Amino acid sequence: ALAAPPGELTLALTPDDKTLDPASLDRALAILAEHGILVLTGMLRTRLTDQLRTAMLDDLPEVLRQQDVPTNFVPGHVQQDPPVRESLLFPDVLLNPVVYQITHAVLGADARNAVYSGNMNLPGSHEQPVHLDEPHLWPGISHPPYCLCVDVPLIDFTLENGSTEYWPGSHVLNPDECYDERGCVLPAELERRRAVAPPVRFPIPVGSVVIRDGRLWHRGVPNLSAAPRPLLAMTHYTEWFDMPPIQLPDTVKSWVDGSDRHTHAHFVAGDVDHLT
Ligand SMILES: O=C(O)CCC(=O)C(=O)O
Ligand code: NI
Repeated sequence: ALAAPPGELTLALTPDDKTLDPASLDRALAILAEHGILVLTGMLRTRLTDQLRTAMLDDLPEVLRQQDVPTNFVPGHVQQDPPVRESLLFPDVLLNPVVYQITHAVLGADARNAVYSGNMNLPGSHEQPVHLDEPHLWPGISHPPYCLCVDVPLIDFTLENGSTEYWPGSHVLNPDECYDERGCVLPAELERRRAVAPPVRFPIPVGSVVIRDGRLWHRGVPNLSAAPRPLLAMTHYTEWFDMPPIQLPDTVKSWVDGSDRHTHAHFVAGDVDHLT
């Protein structure tokens, strides 16, 4: 069992950091290319993560009383969008300068955030199948990344409370017939890969940001704690990948639209209802 994020996957920052120096950026990109997952510690202030955590835990009962509770593959892995109220939309979360420095370098200047969602891992949750969140664009072809998932733990993630299992280096694998229509990896392909490069699982302190290739094999695992484990999820895509826009209140248009940190957004005159 690991006690901390492995050194080879990790870059240590403070929330004051606005940009990586050239050497740090080179290393961030080398890690994303080789391993397909990068852990940035010390990115977000406690004041932001506290507010987002409280809001998602406060919203969980409304999510659980819906007619169809939207669940990811297996019981206890709940899809939950964080609020898009103006008071809970933070530039350092939506438009993080370090995150976009990395995504611009990997995916290009016109890369755009097209997801503002989240994952509530409930006490007694089941084991998700190993999957990729975004597919390879053609079967049996090696191609560069077109998307980067940006994961924001809203509490300390532990081995106990369902820190995500990640398969380092799996993002470049695209063998024939190995992914089903749900993006699940065939068990035979998992066992082949496990012999060459086994999965890792590690604690991630709140205030960290995980950047990973959208094609990285991973799985939610059981939350064996007494408390729901909230994750806030964003995904940066090349400009040419079709995605529906994020609905945002036109009250944040002033700072979201016209940034060189692009968001695929539709600005709405009223309130936006994130749960329905
Ligand atoms: O919340 C997690 O740790 C994993 C969830 C997941 O990977 C998914 O639902 O696609
Ligand atoms: Ni997933």
